[PDB]
Amino acid sequence: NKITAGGLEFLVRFAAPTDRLKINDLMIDTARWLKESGSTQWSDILHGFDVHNIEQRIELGEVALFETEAGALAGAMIIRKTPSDWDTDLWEDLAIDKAYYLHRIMVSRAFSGISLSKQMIYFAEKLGIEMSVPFIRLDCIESNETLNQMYVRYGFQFSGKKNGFYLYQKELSQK
Repeated sequence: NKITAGGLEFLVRFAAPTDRLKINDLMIDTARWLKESGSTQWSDILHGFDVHNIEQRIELGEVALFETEAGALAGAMIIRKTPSDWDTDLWEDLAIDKAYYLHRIMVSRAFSGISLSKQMIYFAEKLGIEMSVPFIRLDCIESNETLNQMYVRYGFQFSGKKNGFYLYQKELSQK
């Protein structure tokens, strides 16, 4: 599992193969919405949404789904449990550390503005702790002020810059 956001309860589970078509609809709808919102960042044009490899994301346990009790999909999160080729290039000699890389947060507009993303990332933190992984990592386009502010507010440490991105990591305590 349970997470709470905005005083509301959600259930978290890893995606299964039968979730594919719904995730695929969610990524299509999120891409359309980003375009229409006029908030077009070159980083979204670079990264896209992982429609082409969704089956392997599901197989590897890299998709987390956040649902209401009635079964509405409130959010989905894409991670990488090992660095992608981009993560490895971006992070340079830090790429050899074990870390999870958060690639995409998707939140339903019905559930936007309750900081559901904070709890989605917290779930990744908990997973990394369970698995003895020392860091959660992500990158952010240098020009998105509000998103950069958000990551800092959520406790990520600024760790450098490359290719027009700022790099952030959160150390995960085994204490």
